[PDB]
Order: sequence, then C-alpha cells, then structure tokens
Amino acid sequence: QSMIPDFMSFTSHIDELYESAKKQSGGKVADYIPQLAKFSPDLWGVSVCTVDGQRHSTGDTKVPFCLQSCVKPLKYAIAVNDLGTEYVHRYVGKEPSGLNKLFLNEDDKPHNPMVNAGAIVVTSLIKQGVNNAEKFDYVMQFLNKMAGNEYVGFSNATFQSERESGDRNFAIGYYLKEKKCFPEGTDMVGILDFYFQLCSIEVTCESASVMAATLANGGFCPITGERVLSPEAVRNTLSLMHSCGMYDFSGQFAFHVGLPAKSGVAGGILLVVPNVMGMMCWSPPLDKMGNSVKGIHFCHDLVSLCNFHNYD
Amino acid sequence: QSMIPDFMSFTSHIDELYESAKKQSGGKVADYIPQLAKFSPDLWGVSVCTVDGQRHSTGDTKVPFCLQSCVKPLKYAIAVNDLGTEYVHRYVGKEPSGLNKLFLNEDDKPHNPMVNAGAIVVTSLIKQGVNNAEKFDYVMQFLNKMAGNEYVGFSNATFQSERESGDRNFAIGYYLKEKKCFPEGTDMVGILDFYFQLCSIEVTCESASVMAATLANGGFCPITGERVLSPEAVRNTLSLMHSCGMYDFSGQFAFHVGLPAKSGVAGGILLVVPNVMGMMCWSPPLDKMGNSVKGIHFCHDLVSLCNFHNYD
Amino acid sequence: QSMIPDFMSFTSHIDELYESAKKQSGGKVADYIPQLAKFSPDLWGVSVCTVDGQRHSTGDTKVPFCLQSCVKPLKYAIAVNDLGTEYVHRYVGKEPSGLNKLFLNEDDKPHNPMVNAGAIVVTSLIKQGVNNAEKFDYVMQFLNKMAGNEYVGFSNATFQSERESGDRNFAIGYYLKEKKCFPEGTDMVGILDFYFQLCSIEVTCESASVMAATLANGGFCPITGERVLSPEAVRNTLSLMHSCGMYDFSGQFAFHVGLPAKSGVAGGILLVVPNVMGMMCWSPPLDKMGNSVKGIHFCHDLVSLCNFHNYD
Amino acid sequence: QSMIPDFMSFTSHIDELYESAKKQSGGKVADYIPQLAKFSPDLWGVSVCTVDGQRHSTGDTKVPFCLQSCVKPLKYAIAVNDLGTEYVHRYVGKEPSGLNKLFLNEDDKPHNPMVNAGAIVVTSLIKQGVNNAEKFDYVMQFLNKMAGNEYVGFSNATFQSERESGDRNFAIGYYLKEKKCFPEGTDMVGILDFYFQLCSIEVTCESASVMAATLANGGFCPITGERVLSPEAVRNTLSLMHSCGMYDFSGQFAFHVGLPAKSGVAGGILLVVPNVMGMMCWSPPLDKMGNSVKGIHFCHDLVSLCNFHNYD
Repeated sequence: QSMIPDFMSFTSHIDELYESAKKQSGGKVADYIPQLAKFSPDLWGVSVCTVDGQRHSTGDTKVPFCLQSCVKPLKYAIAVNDLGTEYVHRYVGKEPSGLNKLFLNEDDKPHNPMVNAGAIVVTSLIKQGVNNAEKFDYVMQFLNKMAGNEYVGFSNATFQSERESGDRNFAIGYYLKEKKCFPEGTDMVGILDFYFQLCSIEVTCESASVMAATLANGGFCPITGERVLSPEAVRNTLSLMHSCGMYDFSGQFAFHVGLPAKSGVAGGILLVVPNVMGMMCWSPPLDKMGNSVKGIHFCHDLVSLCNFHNYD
Repeated sequence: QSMIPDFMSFTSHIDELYESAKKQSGGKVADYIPQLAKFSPDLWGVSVCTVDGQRHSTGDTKVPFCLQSCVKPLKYAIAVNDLGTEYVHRYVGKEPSGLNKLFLNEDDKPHNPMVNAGAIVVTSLIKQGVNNAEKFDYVMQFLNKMAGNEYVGFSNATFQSERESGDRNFAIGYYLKEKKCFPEGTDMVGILDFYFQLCSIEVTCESASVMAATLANGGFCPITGERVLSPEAVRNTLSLMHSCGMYDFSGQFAFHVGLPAKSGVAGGILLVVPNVMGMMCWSPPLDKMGNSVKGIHFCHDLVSLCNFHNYD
Repeated sequence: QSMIPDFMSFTSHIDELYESAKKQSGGKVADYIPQLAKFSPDLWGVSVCTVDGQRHSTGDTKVPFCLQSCVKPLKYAIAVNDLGTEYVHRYVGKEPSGLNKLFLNEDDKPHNPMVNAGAIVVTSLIKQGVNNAEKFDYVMQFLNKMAGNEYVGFSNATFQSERESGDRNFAIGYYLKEKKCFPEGTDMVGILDFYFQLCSIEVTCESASVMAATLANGGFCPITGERVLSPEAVRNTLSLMHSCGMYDFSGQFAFHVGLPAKSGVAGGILLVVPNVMGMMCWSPPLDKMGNSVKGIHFCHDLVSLCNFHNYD
Repeated sequence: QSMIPDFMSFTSHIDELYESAKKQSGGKVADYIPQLAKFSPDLWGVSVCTVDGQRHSTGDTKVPFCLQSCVKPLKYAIAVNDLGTEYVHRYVGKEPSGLNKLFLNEDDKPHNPMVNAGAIVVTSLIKQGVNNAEKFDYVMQFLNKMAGNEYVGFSNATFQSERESGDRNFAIGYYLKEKKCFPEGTDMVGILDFYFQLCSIEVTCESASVMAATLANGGFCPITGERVLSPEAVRNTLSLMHSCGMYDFSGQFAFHVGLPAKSGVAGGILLVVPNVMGMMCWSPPLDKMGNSVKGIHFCHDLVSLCNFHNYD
C-alpha cells in the first residue's frame, strides 16, 4: 500500500537512474523494416505513473513509437477480460517454452501469449464475428481506456511493412491453421492482418506508462478511476509478463529484476510495479536478446535502488 | 552383372511373394483428401522391369494412382542432371534428419530431398525462368523418357485438393522464404503450385517399374536404350533413396531390406535393385509410418528369398 | 505488512481447506525405495507459522518424513548466504529448463538449483575443504536455526537406499565431472554421498513450516528473532522456488497459485507467502508430475480463498 | 565378382592416391590422453587386402596403434554371430541418431552399435557368465581369426588412461543401468572395464586390412579360407558401418564415398569394398568430426578414381 514515502524525492532518483542509463550506448536499432531503422539510437525516455495518478517524465517521452510486442500483454488482458481464463487457455499455454524454437507445445498450443504464435492465436479470439475494421476500433477503444485517453495512434507505414515482410508470421499462421489451433471458422490471413495492425499501434512513454499503471492498479486507470480490466485479466497478464515478457532474457530478468515487464522491437519496455506504479522505458537500440539496452540497464538499477523486486 | 539365372522362374517367385503379401490386410488407406480415400484397400499390384528390358506384372498393375512422394527421387534426379551435385546441394542437405521435426537443419537447409521442405526447394531449382506450364511440360517429358513412354498421366482432382488443403506445405513454403532458402527471385506460392502438380502426376505399376529400371540401369531406359539421366544423378538419387526414402521407417528399411526405395501416401513403393531391375509395388493401405503395408511385407520377402540386400 | 486481520479466524479457514483436501484420494505413494513405499496414503498434515510467530497445525503434523527435494531450496539458500549470488551462479543457472531433459544447458551448467544436477553442484559448493561429517553437521546446524530448533532428524534407512539405488544421480555425477562443472579438486563420489544425506534429513510439518516462515520473514526465524539467512539468499531462493519448485508443474503452479513453493517425493510441499507466513503440507500420494495430490489441491484452494497469489 | 582387372596396376594407383593424401597436413592428433598425443602427425599408412588374398602396403603400415572405435563393428559382428540379429537388437537400435546427443532413443535403447552407449551395451552381451579375463581372451581369439593370425596386440597404457579418465563413459554406464538397458545380472562397472580393454586392442594397417577383407569376403578370412563370421553378422555390420561408422560425418560419407567404414580416434579408418577388398588407412591427425584427415581425403579419391561407390 504505502508505495514510496516522498514522490517528489522519488522523482529525483528516477532522473539519476535515467541519466546513468543514458551512458549505455550499446546495442543496435532494429532494421528489418525501414520504419524501425529510421529511429535515432539516442532517443531515450522514461515515464512514470503511480497508482495515485502522480506523473513524471524524463527524456524523449512524447515521441510516438510502435508498441510491437508490447501490445501482446494488452490484447491478452482484453481476451481474458471478455472471455475468461478458461476459454482463452483452451487455445494458448501458460508458461515459458524451452528456447530450434517450435511453434507449438506438447498439446499443439502456442506455449504462451507472449510469443508470436500465442499472440496470433489470442488475436483470433477477440471480438469474433465482426469485421477487422470493427475489431480494430474495439481494441483501440480499450487501449484508450487503459491510457486514460492519452496518446494512442497508428503507424500505417509500419503496418504495411510488417505485412509485406512477415514471412515467418505467415509460416506460423499456416502452421497453426494446419494444427486446428484457431476457433471454428477463423479467417487466418485476416487474423494475421489484424495482428500486424495491433503491432503497429503507436504510443508515447507517457500514454504507455498510464497503461502500465492501470495494470499496477488492479485494472483501474489511475487517472480516471475507471475499471478497465477485470481482476482476473490483470493477474494473468502480470504472471505471464513476469515469466515470458522479455524474450530469451525472461529468466535472467525474473531472477534479477523480479518485475512484470514486456519488451518490443521498437525499444520499449512496459514495466509494472504492482500496487505502486506503471512505467514505460524506451530506447531503440536493442541487445542480442532483442531488449532495449538502456531499458534493461535502467530496470536493474531501479530495483537495486528502490528494492522493488517481487521478493524484497 | 549376371542378374537372376532364369527370369521365367524368377517370375514364378514374384507371384508367390505377391500372393503371400496379399494376405496382409492391415493398414489404413490415406484419407486426408477424398481423392485418396476413394481407393479400395484391396488393390494390390507388382510390376517388374529388368535392366534387360524383361517385364512381368501381377495384380492391379494398370490402375492409375498418384506418385505423391514417389516423385521426389525423380525430380531430384532431374535437378542434379541439369544442374549438377554441387549447385543443387547449395540448397538442400544430403542426409536423414533426427525425427518435433524441424523444417531446416544446422545450416538452414532442408535436411534432404526426400522430405517435403527438401522436395519443395528442389522444385524451385528446375527449369528456372520459364512459366509453370512450361516447367510442368518439361518434367512430364522427362518422366515419359524414364518410363519408356508408358503411362504418365495427371490427376487434376488430386492437385486441386492438395492445394486447397496443404496448410503445412504453405507453412513450410513461407518458412523457407523467410530463411532465404530459395534461389534469388523465386515466386514461392508459384513453386508450391508446381509442387502440388508434381505430386499429382499419375502412373501405373507398369510404367513406374520402367522408371525404377531406368535408375537400376545407370540412367538408361531399359526399353528404349536411351540415356535419360546422368550417372551422377542416378547415384545421388539412389544414395538418398537408400537412407531417406521410407519416411520414419528408412532406418529399419535400410537395415532389413537394404535397397534404394521411395514410398508415397497413395500406397506406392518405387523399388530399385541396382544393375538388376526396377519395381513398383502398390497397395493403398498404409501403416503408422505411412508406407504401404503389403508393399513393406513384399519387399522384406523379396530380399530374404533372392538375397538382394545391398550387403549379401 | 498487515497480513490476515484475525489469525484465529484464519485458522478456522485453514481447517476447512484441510478438510476439503482430505477428500482427494488420488495419486500414488512413491515406491522406488521401501522407505517411501512404507507410508500410508492417508497421512495428511498442514502446519502454519506466520511472520508473527503464530502457529497452527491440523492433521498428521508430527510424523517425521524426509525432505527429499524440499531440501534443495534450503541448501541453495545456504550457499548464497556463505558465498554470494555471483560465485554460486558460476556453477548453476537461474531459470526453468525446457522439459529428453538434458543434464546441462547452453553454458554447460545445470539449468537451476531446483533440479538434481543443480542441487548436486550446489552441494559441492557448501563448506568446501572440510570432511563430509563436518559438512553435514554444518548444514544440520543451519536447518536447526531455520526451524527455530524444532524437529530436524535423519533417516539412515532412506540415505542407504538412496545411495545403493541412485544410478541416475551417479550418471549425473559423472557427467558433471566430465564437463568440469565442479570446483577444482572436488571428490564427486563424496559429494553424491553428501547429497544423498541431505535428501534424507527428516522434519515434521511443524518444524518445516517454521523453516518456510523464516524465508517468508526475509531471513529471520519467526520464533527466535534471529537472522539465519542473508536478504540476498532469501530473495534468490524465493525467485527460483517461484519458477522451478514444482517439477514439471512449476509453470501451471506459478500461473494459478503464484507462490514460492518446493515439493518432494515424500509428499511434502514447502510453501511460502512472503511477509505473511510459512507452511508445510504433507501427504505421500503424488500425481503424475510428482507433487502431493492433497497438497496441490490445498494450495489452489488457499489462494482462491485468501487471495494470496503474488499478483492479487 | 571380377574385382579389378590388373591388381599390380591397381597397386600403382593406391600409391598415387596415398601420395596425394600425404600432402594433406591439416587436423589435430587426439590428445585427451598422453598415449594418443604421443603420435607423430606425419604417420600415414594404407594397407590393402583383397578377397583374393592379395596384399599391398604403403607408408607406416607396421606401426601398432589402438583400434579405439574401430573395434565397435568387430565386437558387434561377434555378438550377432553368437547370438543372432533378433537377440542383439533387443538391446540396441539399428539406425543413425539425430545429432544435445541423448544417450538413448525413443525405446530407451542406444541408437546403434556404433556410438559409445551402443558399443557398451553390445559389450555386455558377449560371452556372458565368464569372467572378464576369459571374455577378453575370447574376443582376442576372434580378432586373430579375422586377421588371419596377423598382428593383434594390446595397449595397457591406453587401457589404464581410458579407464581413469572416461567420466563420460561412466555417465553412460550408470544411465544405461538406470534404464535397465543391460541383461539381467550385469556387472556394469565390470563391463566398462571390458569396454576400455577392447578399445585398447592394437593392430597395424596390415593386420587390420585383413580384418576388413574378412568382412568384404562375406565372413571368410581371405588368407586362411576359414569362416570367421556368419553371413548374417557380416551384412548387419556392413549396413551399420555404411550409416553410422564415421561419427557426424556418416551422412556426408555415405553420400560421397558410399562404402562401409568405421573410424577411430587413433586416426584409423577401417574401409570395406564388398566382394573386392578390405583396407585400413591410418593417420593420427583428426578433423573436427573426429576422422583422420588424410584418411577421409584418400577415401574420397579412391572412389572417384576406381568408381567403388555403392551405387556406381
């Protein structure tokens, strides 16, 4: 409950950590598509939004960037919220996979919602029946509520490039169709289209931190008081972000940082400190694992300083 | 050189083995598409064609059926014949894979030409540049020469069903595209189309046995004297049929039968006894491994009786 | 901080859950050795020990049983406590493995301290230099402090049976020696002996719950006020128990229960509710995964009722 | 039947190939034990022994060296010869494994007799009941018959070093014991001892080539006319040498050379040309795969020149 004693002083520490992370210039900006290669390796922003509704930003916190995989926890939350744990998990697993890297697990289901095959299946469960345009509007609405109506855009350029370039996602798409992993009567190619769109949704560190804070606040948006996601949805999302949100670094991350988080190839890291605050770190240069270098650094420092680790 | 002493007497033994195999009624006729489910489980034919040009058939040896995977050795032979060992193998491996069942190997190449991913890549190497209609005519011509101009048809029904149903081959198709496994400028979807057509080519035990005899005769068609395939092509094809031609039964088959062979889901088994004869066994009911039950039985008996095993 | 409002009332709920679990009669009592087969499938005990020092038991909470794998978290805590995170992890990983089931990971290290290969390596790090008798006394002392000097015995019968029967642990032992996984100059066979002894240490639900409470209390024994383990040791142990403490059920467990726990083939389940209490459930009949049936049931019920899940 | 036209001229070609291979100075002499590191990288010998009984040697063909893995085909032949295909294969598989590298396969049996786990199991089947000294004498006798009584020694130094250093073979030993892979009442540690001895048996290129010729001659020693191995034994051995005799190079070897062969860490390569001749190439420097560099080179050249490939 009693988060941080003095928020203003906490703010001062965020800035120090931010400054320290700024010195980390390693990594490479994703470049499989021009829309990602465009970004400057020097962009670096950190936005905080407590359960209180208190805000604080430092760095490039108003420059829009694509959620990419950061959207995975979000659409999963939405699915559980509208369909419940039981139904959703008839189509997707609940744990980290081994590491080469099969699309399905022992039961012919994607290992979890945080890997592509999983996110693709989860995408096929949301608002079934209506057209893609409607489904897309539906999720945008949902993301707006989580962000307390702050910035939520869309990158058509990214969407177009992701589609006419995601051969691997199509491989996954057909494979899942082959294994009957989708709900009866699913238009697979149409689902991949919806999936590419969701990955192309844009946010800023500021609006994203509010989304994170909503998850940190048991499903209530810290700046509107509104209930956006069901308790069940939030807990599931957090559990999976804890164990599968940082790609191949998930294990190390859970051990050293101990916080629910989710990274994206755009350089973002959606971080959550349960009952305390939500955060969004962003910096285009990624490491071998695919996580934002400055972001990973900052997260370690934050936990070592404020003792935020799940088991402190 | 000195094959079998008396061919007429050998013929009498073929009939006995054929009759013995006829008692084996186990297995299930493939049924993932209606064109295969249609077949009667009782169809059973065995055609022999020696290096001499001597023929002999017993059973349903004139009922057309699709080559399916039996065409894999054949198109591979063609590729090596027109492009040479070195070039072809820049795109496909030369050995059996482990067993779950990755599309690519350590070097991002399909393990060998006998598995789907391999056959698909091999298909992309033949007669590059021309349209599919032309490529198809080209291979048909080639198959005719191997069969000494005997029956070589095409099943449009099978082709159509294979296409609008091969989700797994499409998964493989996109995956290979993703890993840059095809030659520069390959139209992947167009290649899968050519691949489905090749699998739909029809033969009879009689015309197929002539094809096998051509491979048994170092590349010369036993009934026309013509050189159809280069020595290099024939040896490669035989080596791979020896180790990867019977799906997951390849190991057992190489150990107990010791002959170059290739099975197909239609129930066919293209068998080759180097410098002696070519054969084609056919019977729709397959076992767990996917091989023709009567066919597998007959092959074991043939080797136990005539001591045809590679190492006798 | 504010654990449960009224402990006496909480006690009443424990008894209800205990009674409910009692109806679950499935599973099989381990029987690879007679010392385990001896146990009655009806034994069922649950002991609670809060951070306050408040106690409560129900069922067979005074019948001694072997820790078996339950000792893994405990000796790991000890290693980190005396050697620090960095040193210990030069020899053992920090995450769940895939699932067949290799002894080592990508870096030739046991995946984590909760699997046999890991526990064996961890065992080789404790009190290096002294003889086994001394090492054993050292750990017993440590376990006594964690249990606030309550019951901590030893089963010579189990120890003897485990040794002259653990062919697989010996396979692991030699393999690790082969891969130079032990500290310079380690007597491998001697280490396996120490390992078998540690698995043979006996506790009761009551003394074990105190051990769990010590971990729940940041390293301080709830009934002596003494500092037994360093904060670093406790946090590491808890993180790994969260992700690797329930064998192949770890994933499901982390998702549905969300609590640090560790099971043992004797039927015990060391459970920990951070900053609230420690617990020890015990019931010999195990499920396919190897976890106590009644124990697994009880744990699910406890979290569904008291909302103890890490992310509630 | 009609091997090579003129043997004397063939001899002249062997010398040319031998000379050509001599220029290949790559590779590293095994050095996990001093008894192997001792060898000069320049040693290079090639001995030929036809089915006729005609001999020819070039290079260091009288310098003794350990069979090491070259003994695997030989003891397997012996097992099949005394127990028959059926019995032997209740304990060991018949095919190449995948590639990390599990000790057992799907049925809990070593994949084949050519890998360590397999050879160890095969070793436990020979002359059961008698003591190791007797078993050893028994196999020595057998090897003498295959070598037409030519050089067959023993390296006690190698044996001692292999034992007090084969941690991995012990891991395999205990693992197999754990999976009940040995015949009822097998003294596992005693079997590993017999296994280390068999690997320490010494031969020269000359005596080994005679052993190979015996296999090439359907089980009859070319220089004594005696029947040493049953036809069944020889065919099985050859089939497995064809597919599993060159470690991880087996696939490539079967494709490009197409001859039954078996390599050893001492630098030897037991080669067999069915119904023509037996050979033994030896040169201490091995490649990444573990095969003799000069040996591999020579074998390729031999087949390209004399068209000895199984499918020429």
